Amino acid sequence: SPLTKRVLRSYSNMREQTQDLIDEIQLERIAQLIEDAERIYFFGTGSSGLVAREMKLRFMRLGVVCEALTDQDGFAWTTSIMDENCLVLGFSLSGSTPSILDSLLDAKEMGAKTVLFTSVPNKDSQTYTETVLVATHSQPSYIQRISAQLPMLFFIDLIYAYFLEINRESKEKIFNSYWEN
Amino acid sequence: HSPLTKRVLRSYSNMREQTQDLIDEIQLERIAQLIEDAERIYFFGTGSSGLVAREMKLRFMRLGVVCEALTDQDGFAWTTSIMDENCLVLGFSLSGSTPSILDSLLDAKEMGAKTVLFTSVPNKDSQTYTETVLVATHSQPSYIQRISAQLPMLFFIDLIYAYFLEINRESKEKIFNSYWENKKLNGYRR
Amino acid sequence: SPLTKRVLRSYSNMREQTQDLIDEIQLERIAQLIEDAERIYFFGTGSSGLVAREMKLRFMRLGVVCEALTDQDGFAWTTSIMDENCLVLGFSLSGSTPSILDSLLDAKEMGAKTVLFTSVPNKDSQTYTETVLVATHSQPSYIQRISAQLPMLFFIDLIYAYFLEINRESKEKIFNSYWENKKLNGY
Amino acid sequence: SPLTKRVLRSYSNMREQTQDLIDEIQLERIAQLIEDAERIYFFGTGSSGLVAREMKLRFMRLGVVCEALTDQDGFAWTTSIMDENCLVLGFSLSGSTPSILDSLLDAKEMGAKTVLFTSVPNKDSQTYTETVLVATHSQPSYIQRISAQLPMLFFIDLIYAYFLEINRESKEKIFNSYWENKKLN
Ligand SMILES: CC(=O)N[C@H]1[C@@H](O)[C@H](O)[C@@H](COP(=O)(O)O)O[C@@H]1O
Ligand SMILES: CC(=O)N[C@H]1[C@@H](O)[C@H](O)[C@@H](COP(=O)(O)O)O[C@@H]1O
Ligand SMILES: CC(=O)N[C@H]1[C@@H](O)[C@H](O)[C@@H](COP(=O)(O)O)O[C@@H]1O
Ligand SMILES: CC(=O)N[C@H]1[C@@H](O)[C@H](O)[C@@H](COP(=O)(O)O)O[C@@H]1O
Ligand code: NA
Ligand code: NA
Ligand code: NA
Ligand code: NA
Repeated sequence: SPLTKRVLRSYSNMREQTQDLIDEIQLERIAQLIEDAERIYFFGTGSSGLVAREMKLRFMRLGVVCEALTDQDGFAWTTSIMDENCLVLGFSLSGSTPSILDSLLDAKEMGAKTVLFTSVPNKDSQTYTETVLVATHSQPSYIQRISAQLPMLFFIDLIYAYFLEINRESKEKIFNSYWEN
Repeated sequence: HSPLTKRVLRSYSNMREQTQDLIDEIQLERIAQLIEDAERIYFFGTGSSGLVAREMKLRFMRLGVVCEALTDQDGFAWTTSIMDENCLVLGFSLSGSTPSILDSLLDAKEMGAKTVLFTSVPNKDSQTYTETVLVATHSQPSYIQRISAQLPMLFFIDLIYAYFLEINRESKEKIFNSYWENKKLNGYRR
Repeated sequence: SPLTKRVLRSYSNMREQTQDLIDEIQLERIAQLIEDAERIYFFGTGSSGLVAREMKLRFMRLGVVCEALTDQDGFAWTTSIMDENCLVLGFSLSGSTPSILDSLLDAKEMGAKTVLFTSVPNKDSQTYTETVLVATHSQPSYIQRISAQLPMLFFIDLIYAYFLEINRESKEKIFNSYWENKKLNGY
Repeated sequence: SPLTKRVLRSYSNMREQTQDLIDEIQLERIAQLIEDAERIYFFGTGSSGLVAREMKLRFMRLGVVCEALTDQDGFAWTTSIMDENCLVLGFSLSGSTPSILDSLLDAKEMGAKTVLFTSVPNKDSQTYTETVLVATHSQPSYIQRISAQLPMLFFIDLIYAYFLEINRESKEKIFNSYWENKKLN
């Protein structure tokens, strides 16, 4: 079908793009930032808010003390209780959502480490501990683009893989207590 | 390149190939007319399947659809009690075994609503439902190494949405674009 | 203990003030607006978002087709699909949260009816369909106030009672269906 | 107007009952338990989940590290990461909602301290660190009852006030940081 083709092309295109963006040493660094962090936070709005919730679900099941926030007040009250043992991962596909960029800046002022995920090379000039570049959507118009989560989910999974192999014995045992009840 | 990076990327590409196989262009085209047809659309799911339900709500409301996503059983119960034949429920259960979802689809049918189930496991119990959409399985046998549980569903969501937007498009594109109108006080501008 | 007495005094004072604020005719009108509307929206942020969510829960069980939204994008996308048959209830205790005031102005431009709940009167609110005055708190310092939901819960409960007596038999049946032996998800 | 009086009587009745049920020493203890805890969890379903969400909002702004959980999957994954530095507050007005009773039991097994809030006493809550009795409602028919949050909000506000006075200076600094010139109010 012609519409079926557009969707599957958008999928393989961002697949094809994601291949070229992957910085494996950056991803293993982030996995280590998570392991070393005491408290970990995921910020995003809209569909990037859904990505942040997905991450909370998966890493909490490997034993991570974390929390997903998806609005401005939640960002403000949460950054006000961060310190140097915290890590914040911010998700913003455009790179331009002010609540996310401002909340990463607030977290940095409190000494937290910061990671921004975005499809737009940052203009902030290496302001955050890390900036993970994700695929851009192929479709030019917002209305026909595929799930905004997808560029982010790729890197979700990649970091998940690297993180699972740090201290896995302790993490597989936490994962499996769910089925064992 | 890395082995871990290697395992993740073939998980993605295998479900791209297995998805490619499972599509039924005409079933998804049908499911698209049911959303237009319904007056009230509900999306039900738990865990990661709830996140899929939340995303459908976000995308279809922006095309003008009256809809709501629910993600625990009490919301299923109270919501099904106000359904009628002009209601459509989409239920998401990758395992196909989550009782809260199967039971609330049975509940929705009782009220006369049309019903669609999304699952990686086929069955004959789902014959009760108006449609059953078959989605890709993951490939990692280890549940803990599987890639994100949303993905088999996001494919078919993207497919149905692609179809849905071409039904009565002018007015759906109007509603979508209003978020960027300069008059919209809570809009993107701000 | 004086702490204990201070908290309890806050609850008593709120209840006294609420009685002094009630306009029963207005509350009856608002009950009627809910019943007449085809779709009802509850808008709030922070503690006022929780108020909105509870109202959605209780009125859904009486058959109302309704939704609670608690952020700016939810407000914008929802107002863009409103019409003459919709009703928006906005909760802002301070009466000044811009997203809420703006969301009701956007709703009004789509033809929808609008109700603002606030503890701070204003002549700017003159533009909405109804303005419901709720109680202020009685602790001068914000950090010692009791829950910010409470002024609103009083009036939600008043509206609920008036509403339940409008075509009650049909609403009590929907509410009772949750306990029906046929109801699978139900307890 | 008989309606208006009924709703107001329900509020007054609950205030009067709440005062009779308060155990001031227990509340100070729970306030001290929250401070002493490293991580605090609030569990509730339905209206009791909104109560838990508001507790999270208010105690976080005083510097508490906490999270609210309002469904069964969330409870299990959270208990599987608890330990002795943890406190969980469980809200069940009926006292009989199984996901709440069970998961609090899981949490004690993990080493966590436990607090059930309920309006129905029971001897099989004697396994928890604390049981806070809250007020029942005063309407016979469930459909005519006031917000189900209210019995819990009374006691949450009591605990809040006790807690605010432990190390108040540092808590007021965190609370006020929301109004400092830093980004995102
Ligand atoms: C272009 C557009 O529609 N944006 C809306 C959402 O689709 C998006 O998910 C969210 C976060 O956007 P991000 O921060 O760029 O991810 O912002 C807006 O809600
Ligand atoms: C299936 C599983 O192992 N773990 C959780 C999620 O990953 C899952 O998405 C959801 C079940 O919903 P399902 O998709 O119908 O299975 O909740 C499960 O507890
Ligand atoms: C002063 C302050 O700290 N306000 C916060 C919340 O306590 C409040 O619930 C919300 C709603 O404000 P409202 O619109 O006046 O109800 O705004 C902020 O999130
Ligand atoms: C009797 C009834 O309708 N119960 C429903 C809710 O109103 C209640 O808020 C929740 C928690 O029950 P609780 O655990 O006793 O607080 O359970 C059910 O959703
Ligand atoms: Na695309
Ligand atoms: Na896979
Ligand atoms: Na007060
Ligand atoms: Na009552």
